[PDB]
Order: sequence, then structure tokens, then C-alpha cells
Amino acid sequence: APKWPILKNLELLQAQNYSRNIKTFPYKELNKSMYYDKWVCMCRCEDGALHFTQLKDSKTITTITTPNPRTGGEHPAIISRGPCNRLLLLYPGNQITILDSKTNKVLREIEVDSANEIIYMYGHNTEYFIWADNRGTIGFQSYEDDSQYIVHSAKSDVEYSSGVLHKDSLLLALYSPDGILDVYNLSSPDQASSRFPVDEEAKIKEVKFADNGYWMVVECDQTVVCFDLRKDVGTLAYPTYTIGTVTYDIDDSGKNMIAYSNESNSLTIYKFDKKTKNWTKDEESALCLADFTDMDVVCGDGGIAAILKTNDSFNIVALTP
Repeated sequence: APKWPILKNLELLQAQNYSRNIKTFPYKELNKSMYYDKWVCMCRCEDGALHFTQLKDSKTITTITTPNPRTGGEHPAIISRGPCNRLLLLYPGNQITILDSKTNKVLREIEVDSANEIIYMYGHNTEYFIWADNRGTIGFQSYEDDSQYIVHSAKSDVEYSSGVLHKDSLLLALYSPDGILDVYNLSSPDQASSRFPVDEEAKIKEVKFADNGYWMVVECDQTVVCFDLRKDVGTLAYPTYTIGTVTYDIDDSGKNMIAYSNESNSLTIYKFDKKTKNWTKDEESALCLADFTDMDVVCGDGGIAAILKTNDSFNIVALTP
């Protein structure tokens, strides 16, 4: 729960190509101390190898290389980490290859039994991984053996493109750009999903569950809607206020924001102010160097980093004192 230090200087740590169509979910991990760091991850699939570049802060950037298990050399749509060097690789046709990232050995090949495209796959839920259909079928599958089950069946009237899981591991938000945001409870199969109201014209880019356990932050194209989960479905934490030349991202606390502008080529930091109840401009930094259409913020004890993404490359920039 630390306040973001005052930061006027940035340096370029990394430039690399990556594969924007390989959905790599950010994996949580516990310190040699007693808290969790979010690791953010990028995958470059080239020459039949997978290259994973990861960081939890600006101090350490790791890149791991793994072969690509598919004989035609086709790209996984979704990649997610499991326990004990397990790597979950989702391939078209709902086929999942569990690969050991240290040995490079293929451990298991699972064909998930669903006519609908798998749209969410996560492994740090730790004998099972969770997967989800674009129709809202949610299932748990064992890494090691056949143990598996379906907590929710496919609906006819939705389409999802992505998902995010709450830290208590019971709330799963499934969503698509067009405004659909449905929250499922994995603890009771018999419980109906909750529909969250997002106007359709505001394109949903991402949904995060904040650290406090009760903010669901919905990052739209030009605006952010933050739902308070303690209250009636639809209750905002604060009102939505808008602050296509600007990508942004919010940290896991849901109170720090870095926005990048493609006109001025600069990073602006916004803090959510607890007195004033809005996002207020805190710091601005000019970058010295194509258009970054996406970004992710990381920060740990090491320091704050922004991963700035194009359609085919990314830049890791540190934000220093």
C-alpha cells in the first residue's frame, strides 16, 4: 500500500519486437517478503521459439526463451503461467499444451470440450487452472489428472473477448469492447451473473480488480468507470469523468495512472485524490526518442516502469526520481 514517489526523470531500458496477438496474462507472485508483485509479460513468437519478457518493476527485466510446441509453428492465442514452471498455451480449436518452461518438455495436451472459443485462461488460481468461453462457460481443469468441472454454462445472448479474476479468486469478470461486463461467482454455480452498465459507445479496453478488494476499474477508450463492489450492482466508486492520441493505464491500487500522449510524446502521471475525489495531474515527463496505441504500468520496490506498446514493438521506460 505505498504512495508513489515524486518522479521527474525517465530512462529507456528496453526496446524489442513482440506479437500483439499473443494474449499474455499478468501473473501474481509472492516476494521473499510477504506480499504479491504483479509481473507483466510480453511474448515474441519468432522462428519457432517463444520469447517472454517480464518485469514486476524497473529494477529487473527478464526474458525467457522457450520453443514453440506446435509443429506448424502457429502462434498461441493465449499464454498463462502455472505452478512449477508450467506454461499454459492456448491454440486455435480450444487445444491447450502445458509446457515445462525449464525442461522445454511437453507435459500434457488437453482438448477442452467447448464449441466456443476460449477467451480467458489463468493458472495462478493450484491444482487447477480456470478457463472461460466467449459464451460464459467457465471450467476448472487439473494440470496433472482428469479432475475437472463446469461452474457455469454457455449463454446464447452474449459474446466475451476477455476476462479478469478477482484477488479472492471467486469473482470472474468477463467482458467485450462493446460494453458487456458480467461478473460471475465461481463459488456458487446456481448464482446468476451480475451485469454491469457501461454505455456501448465507450469501448472497454481492460477491466482490473483493485487491491482494496472492492473497486472494479473499467478502463475505456477515453474514460474510466470505477465500480464499488460493496454496494448495489452499478454503484460507482466515483463518477465517471473523462480526462485518440492518448493511451493510459492504472496501477493495481486503482489510484495511480500514467497517460501517454502521442502529440507531445510525453508521460503524464495522474493520482486519484482522496479529498477531491478526482484524478488530478501530478507530474509530466517528456520522452526522448511510431505511435504507442497501448501501455501497461508496473511498479514494485524496484521502481515504476511503463511498457509502451505499438502494434509490433514495445518500449520499457523507467520512471526515476
